[PDB]
Amino acid sequence: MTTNYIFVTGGVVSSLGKGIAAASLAAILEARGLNVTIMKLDPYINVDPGTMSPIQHGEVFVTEDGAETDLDLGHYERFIRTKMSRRNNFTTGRIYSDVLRKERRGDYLGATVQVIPHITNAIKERVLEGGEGHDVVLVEIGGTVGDIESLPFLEAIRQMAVEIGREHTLFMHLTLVPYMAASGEVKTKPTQHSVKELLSIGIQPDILICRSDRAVPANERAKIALFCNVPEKAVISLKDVDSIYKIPGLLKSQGLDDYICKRFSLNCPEANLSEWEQVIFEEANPVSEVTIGMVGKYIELPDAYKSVIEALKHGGLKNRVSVNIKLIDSQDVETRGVEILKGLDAILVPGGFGYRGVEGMITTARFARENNIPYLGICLGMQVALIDYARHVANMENANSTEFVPDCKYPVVALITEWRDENGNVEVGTMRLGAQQCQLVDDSLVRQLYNAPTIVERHRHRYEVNNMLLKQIEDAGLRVAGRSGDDQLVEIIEVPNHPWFVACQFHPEFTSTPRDGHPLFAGFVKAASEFQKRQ
Amino acid sequence: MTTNYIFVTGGVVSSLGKGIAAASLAAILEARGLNVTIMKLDPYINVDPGTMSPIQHGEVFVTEDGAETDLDLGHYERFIRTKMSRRNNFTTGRIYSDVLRKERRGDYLGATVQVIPHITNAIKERVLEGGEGHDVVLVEIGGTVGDIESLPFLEAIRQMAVEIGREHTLFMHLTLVPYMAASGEVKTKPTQHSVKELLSIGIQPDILICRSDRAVPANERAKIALFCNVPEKAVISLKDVDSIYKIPGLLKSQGLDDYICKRFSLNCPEANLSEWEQVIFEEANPVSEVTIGMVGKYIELPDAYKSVIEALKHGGLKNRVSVNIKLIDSQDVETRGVEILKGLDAILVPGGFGYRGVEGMITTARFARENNIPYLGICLGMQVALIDYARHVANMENANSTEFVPDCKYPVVALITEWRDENGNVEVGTMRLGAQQCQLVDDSLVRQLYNAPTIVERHRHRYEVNNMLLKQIEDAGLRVAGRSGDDQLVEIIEVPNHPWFVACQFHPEFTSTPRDGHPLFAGFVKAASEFQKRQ
Amino acid sequence: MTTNYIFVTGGVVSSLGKGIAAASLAAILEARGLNVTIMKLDPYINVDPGTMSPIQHGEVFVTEDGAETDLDLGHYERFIRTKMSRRNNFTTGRIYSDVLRKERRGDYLGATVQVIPHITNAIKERVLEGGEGHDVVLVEIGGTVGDIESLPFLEAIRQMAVEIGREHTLFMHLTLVPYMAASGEVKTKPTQHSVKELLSIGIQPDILICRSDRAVPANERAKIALFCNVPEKAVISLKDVDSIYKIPGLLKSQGLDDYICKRFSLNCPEANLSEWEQVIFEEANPVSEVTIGMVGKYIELPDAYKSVIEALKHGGLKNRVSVNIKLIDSQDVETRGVEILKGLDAILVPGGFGYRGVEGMITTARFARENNIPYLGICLGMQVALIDYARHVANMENANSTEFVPDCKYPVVALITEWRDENGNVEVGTMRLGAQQCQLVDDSLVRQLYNAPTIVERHRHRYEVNNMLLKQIEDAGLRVAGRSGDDQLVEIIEVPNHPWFVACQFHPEFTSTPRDGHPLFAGFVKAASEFQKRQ
Ligand SMILES: Nc1ccn([C@@H]2O[C@H](COP(=O)(O)OP(=O)(O)OP(=O)(O)O)[C@@H](O)C2(F)F)c(=O)n1
Ligand SMILES: Nc1ccn([C@@H]2O[C@H](COP(=O)(O)OP(=O)(O)OP(=O)(O)O)[C@@H](O)C2(F)F)c(=O)n1
Ligand SMILES: Nc1ccn([C@@H]2O[C@H](COP(=O)(O)OP(=O)(O)OP(=O)(O)O)[C@@H](O)C2(F)F)c(=O)n1
Ligand SMILES: Nc1ncnc2c1ncn2[C@@H]1O[C@H](COP(=O)(O)OP(=O)(O)O)[C@@H](O)[C@H]1O
Ligand SMILES: Nc1ncnc2c1ncn2[C@@H]1O[C@H](COP(=O)(O)OP(=O)(O)O)[C@@H](O)[C@H]1O
Ligand SMILES: Nc1ncnc2c1ncn2[C@@H]1O[C@H](COP(=O)(O)OP(=O)(O)O)[C@@H](O)[C@H]1O
Ligand code: NA
Ligand code: NA
Ligand code: NA
Repeated sequence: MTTNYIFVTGGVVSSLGKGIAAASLAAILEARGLNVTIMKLDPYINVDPGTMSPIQHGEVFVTEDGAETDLDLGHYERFIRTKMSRRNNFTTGRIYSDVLRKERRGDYLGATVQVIPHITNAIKERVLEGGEGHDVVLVEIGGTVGDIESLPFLEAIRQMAVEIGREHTLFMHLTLVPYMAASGEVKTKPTQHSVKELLSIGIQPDILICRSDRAVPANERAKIALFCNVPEKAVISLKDVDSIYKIPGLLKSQGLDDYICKRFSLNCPEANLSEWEQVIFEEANPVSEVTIGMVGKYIELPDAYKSVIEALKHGGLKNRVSVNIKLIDSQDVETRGVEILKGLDAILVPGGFGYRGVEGMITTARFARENNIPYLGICLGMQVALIDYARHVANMENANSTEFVPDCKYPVVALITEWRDENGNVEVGTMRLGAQQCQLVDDSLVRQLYNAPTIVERHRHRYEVNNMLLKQIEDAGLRVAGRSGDDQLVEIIEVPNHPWFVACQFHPEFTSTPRDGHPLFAGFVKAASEFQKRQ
Repeated sequence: MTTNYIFVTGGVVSSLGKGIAAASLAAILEARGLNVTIMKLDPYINVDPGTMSPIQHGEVFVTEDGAETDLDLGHYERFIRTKMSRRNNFTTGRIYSDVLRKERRGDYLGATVQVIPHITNAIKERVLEGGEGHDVVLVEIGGTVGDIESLPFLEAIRQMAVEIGREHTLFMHLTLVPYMAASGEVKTKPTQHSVKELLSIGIQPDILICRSDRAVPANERAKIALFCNVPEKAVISLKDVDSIYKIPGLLKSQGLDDYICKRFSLNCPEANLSEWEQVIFEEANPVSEVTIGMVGKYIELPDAYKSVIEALKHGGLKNRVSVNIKLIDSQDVETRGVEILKGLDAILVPGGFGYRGVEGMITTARFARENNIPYLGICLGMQVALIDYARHVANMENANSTEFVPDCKYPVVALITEWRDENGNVEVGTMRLGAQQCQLVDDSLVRQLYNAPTIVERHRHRYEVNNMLLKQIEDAGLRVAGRSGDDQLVEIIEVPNHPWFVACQFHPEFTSTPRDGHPLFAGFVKAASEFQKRQ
Repeated sequence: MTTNYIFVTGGVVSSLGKGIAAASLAAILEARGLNVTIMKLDPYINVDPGTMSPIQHGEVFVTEDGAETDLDLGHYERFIRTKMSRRNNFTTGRIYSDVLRKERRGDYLGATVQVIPHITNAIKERVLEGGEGHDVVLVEIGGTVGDIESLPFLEAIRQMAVEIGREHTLFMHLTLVPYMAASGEVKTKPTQHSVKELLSIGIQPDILICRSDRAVPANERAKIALFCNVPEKAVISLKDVDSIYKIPGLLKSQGLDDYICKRFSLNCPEANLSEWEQVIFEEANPVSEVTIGMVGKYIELPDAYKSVIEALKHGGLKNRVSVNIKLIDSQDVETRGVEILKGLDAILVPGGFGYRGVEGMITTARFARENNIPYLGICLGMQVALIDYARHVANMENANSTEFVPDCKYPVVALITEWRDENGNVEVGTMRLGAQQCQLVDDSLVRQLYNAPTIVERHRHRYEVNNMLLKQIEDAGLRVAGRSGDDQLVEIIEVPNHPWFVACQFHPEFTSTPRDGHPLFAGFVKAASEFQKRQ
């Protein structure tokens, strides 16, 4: 058949939850047996978010192919089984970089290179590249209709709709319908004005998704329909929900997938949302409760840890354990000591870069190891666990990473090219990104949990365990639970004189889903439940 | 010398409280000794609110000169001591009516009559007529910037700004800065887009008033300033408040009146808000509480009783009593009996037209008279009090108004022209609107409260007390407390053998203010608390 | 003093003559003794027009510093004596290239890189770099207000106006006021709508320049003023003129420079336009007439030869000779023979790249040399003259450039790195751009005309005269009139058995002005006049 496109735009404000709405609609369509994908067009000038700081736009998501992407691709993978790659996310920066490359080396044959057709052509080419082969492609346009930054994306998708044909293309626009407490009604005026803004760029929306802190009533939806040239049945209410896993059900109950399947002439069975109903059921029927402390340096922006927070909740689902996630600043552990780590059933130290707040994480790893509090360390969380054990068990005073203290005597963490021992003796793309096969060691906690000899997890780090100093830490009782590659790089460590102490170099949070959970997070939350019971 | 204008527009949504914001700014400027006025330009086609239904439109406000005006002119008179007239409110309807009549007459000398200049000229003439002679004129533009209905007003004030000069004109634009729960941010984007919309009409705002459920922080105000060509100190936060009487102080604390006085080269002393400080104090520090039942036929829209609800609150301020106003549908009294009138410390029956729910009100007046529950009847509320006393004390079976039962035996309430006795015997402009001098009766409860032989109150009514049946009601012990005119029309009735029972034909709520209160409402709330003690 | 900025935008259509209007205003201000510069912001993605084809956007202008720029910088240098450089022209491509470079190497320190502030900051930095030091800086914004491509430039200059202050910044907007033949009036509606478009982006224009095929009358200018918030005196008529040299006078006669000097508080004497009055006088008072054939490959777009065409007219001014420039396709000379070169008083072969139409130019050079028709060859025009003489006089059959026939026996024109002789023997940044000192040979025609031993002219070429084959062409009677550099590269050749035959490698048209003329073009047109008289 001919691939169909749903272009998803946002009006009035950002932070509408456009990724989650697009992902939720994708989940309904996939549950009708359709081959569906999603792609994110970001109006940022960054060629990719690989440079970007976690405390700016949130977590840097990593795909299998090692692309550094917007955290929305995390939402996409948690809602649909279509695996994301580089071609599901691109920026204005990427588009201009490509056109500039082609221009400087004569591809345009002396032409004036213009926003139209050259920038718009490059956008359309990347949409087609990511989309063609699928039944339905959701194309999420970042930025707000009415702003400068999204205009080339909007002009590009306007052209695509005409070329491909309106039998194969739909415009789905999200707006804010805010509640005015003073008047006790939700307001359609921003929707009315946002639709006129979208039309002024050349796009008639086919479907309006109305974000509000409550259902948009029939009268307000009829008024939006009346002023926006949209059928009343294509005006959809997407209220604030306590669980994003409910959104597929809410959209399906308003016939959104039926409307799309009719417009695209797709003859497919009714969506079976049993898998989402199950996740909701699990969430609403916990048997016990745990408090897990996430001790990191980016807690001021929780979205810095989006996938980790979701992974912990998924750990809860599989154990019927309600997880109270307590975000704790590692700098507060440096200031106020281990007093603030009290009342925790488990401690997670997530990924990060830079020395700021790391000594707090090392102190935190110490506290969890000594007091037998279940511990999961991710990337930096593994480094601080290795440093902790190197210093306080293997008696390597001031043991550190070359990232933090370049000239330290015991660089137990360092770049492969920097590897040295305590006497400064040496051996005879440092950045690891995306899916890597990891060999699990027999009689390791993780080799049981994963229940396989080999696993595939995703990396985003350059600072490795120093193999030259590892043997001394192994003598002192630290277990290597996982390795990878020719250089036998350390992937997982365990402290076996402890009910549950695991730390990995990879980001297991990136392969966790609400439906399939994750062996490591399920095990971590189980251990948290067991600890809570023993108190 | 030269009259200054502040044009006040609204963006994003209506229900911003633009009239209250304008009235609040006018209160600060009046408190600096300036001669200030406010006018409301309504984009509705109704020539005036005279026809409009309370349930749909809200209360019809009446000025001294007997103009039927927008509810907002009530806010104006409650915030400043400048008296409103016909000149302070006009509609699109009034403007097109003016121009159509000039055209049909032949004033335009066979010219093509156009939105510009003819409609815009008619708007500017009415603004100048209302404004000139004042130091500062606040011109509130109804409707939302971006809608069709306000465009002629916006083009008119754009022209006025250029003609009069920008040394004497400012544009003050209200927007919504909504809060997004999921991001914990207030959003400037709607303000950004609304200012571009206002610019697209030809108006650069000078001052932005940011309505939000919370204070708009410095970063958000700075961002608005950056995108809107507005100095940061001219971006004002007008958060949701528990009392509108706080708004003058909140605007003063942000230097709004200083900015305006500087722009207009007005050298005047600092605003003395001591009277508003007293009002805010009184409201926050009630010594006792009362429940007053307002029994009417429009309670489905409380704004139908805007000035009555405010007058009750002001009654509370003067006696240091918190007033819990219970809105009771008079038809529920017809249906479920007088049981729904229990737990009331006082009963108010306000104005209204048409028979629907009136029998419930008559029964309510009976219940209040027989159980010694304090009673204030306003217009219809007086009619039902006379009808009650006529029926159940003066033994006039089925005594009614000709408005409701035209051919009733005892029309104790009827038009002056319709006046007849029980046998059908007669004596050998009916609508009363605006200020009327009323003579009070010596030793009456109202002669006391008002402390004058003559008072001025405002009428909006047609149906009078039938003087041919009055003497019979007087014999049964009803006291006439006030009269007016050559026709000796009954203005106020009292029931002696009652702690507090007053009913008046005029609307005393239209002369009540938070600062000076109202003798009648002060008396009524005083009686309500005295009753509440005796229980 | 503080540098003042005039931001010059275009509305309704492109091809308004915005460069010439900005240049003409600059000429008035310079004639008031002000230090004035102009810069062009082009919304094209090309990093520069160095790649761009002549038959797309017109001639590639070259500044002294060797920057390849928009032809508008040619207008700037012909109207003001402030010499242009790289910093007087930049593109969107250049801006994005710079921001992308900075981003990929961590200058933004993990920030999200955005159109605002990062793209707008980069634009503002380049405006300040090109402007600061001058009294008045004219900033010409390419593209049309209302289009996507100019929005970042427009947002950038909006920010600059607020930051620098409106005491130092003016917005000057050009619009089309088209004539409707059917109704016999010029139309202000496009101006009205274009101004609202500009305002919707956040810019209130201060000055409106109305382009029309006739003066915009007082009534139409008053109507524009009324609807656009612009004083009537700041609405300027810029009609179509027969000579662009008249434009400074037309703008001065409407008080435009007075208005600018008042807004910027610049106390300077009345503009003395004597130099422009002289150019106009010369143009209007020729003594004789000549027809000069320009034989090239880009004649379908005359703007491909903008500076050459102006240089020929300037040649006319200095001789009081009216020059009829006949554009002749060199491919028509290949097809139809030298029949179409009849009735020419002189022949100019301008610059170009690619073999298409070159054999026609060689044939043309032959015709001019043999029939004693005055000849000027520029760059390619010199190559074809050398080829002509090499082939038909020095008996080097099929003598050619390596650009056209790489493997030819006699590459008399070739890259320095390709230099070889007829037997394939060799010697024991190829691109030359911008100002180069050239040594003129004693007893050469050019050493007289330039009347100096050394001259500075501007290059844009890589294909040089082959020194290894030159001596043989010199033996055959060709004179080398000019050389440059260590490699003694041939800059000028002459055929001395001819009244006037000169060809240069440089682009003398780039240093020609209407006021100062050019020694070489003056001499060329003189020779054309002398030839015309001899017939
Ligand atoms: N394009 C338009 C649309 C409407 N209106 C005018 O808009 C007016 C109503 O204004 P409101 O009550 O603020 O708007 P609402 O649409 O009900 O939106 P909300 O859901 O935010 O309350 C009518 O007089 C009108 F006349 F209908 C207008 O003038 N031009
Ligand atoms: N005219 C404009 C203005 C801004 N932006 C772009 O707007 C983007 C930021 O979008 P956000 O975070 O949703 O907007 P905010 O302005 O912070 O407003 P809020 O207070 O509602 O959050 C930048 O990349 C940009 F580039 F700055 C734009 O493209 N065109
Ligand atoms: N913003 C505006 C401006 C004007 N008009 C209306 O525009 C109408 C006149 O239309 P025309 O004759 O085509 O316009 P012109 O301005 O004279 O421009 P041109 O110079 O191109 O002829 C009036 O009825 C109006 F009413 F004045 C309008 O409705 N809204
Ligand atoms: N239905 C919903 N109810 C509550 N929060 C939601 C909902 N959908 C999304 N969110 C949250 O809203 C926030 C904003 O989402 P984001 O992806 O930044 O929006 P946008 O794509 O429009 O910029 C996120 O924290 C997201 O989890
Ligand atoms: N600052 C404020 N805080 C709380 N409520 C407010 C505030 N300002 C106004 N209100 C309330 O909000 C409503 C304003 O609606 P309205 O005056 O009709 O809107 P507009 O002035 O935009 O036409 C009223 O119910 C008023 O009491
Ligand atoms: N006053 C004028 N009269 C006639 N032609 C003019 C005038 N001003 C400019 N032109 C011509 O108009 C054409 C368009 O100029 P151009 O620089 O392309 O405009 P823009 O900068 O708006 O794109 C050029 O050929 C230019 O020489
Ligand atoms: Na409404
Ligand atoms: Na923002
Ligand atoms: Na007209």
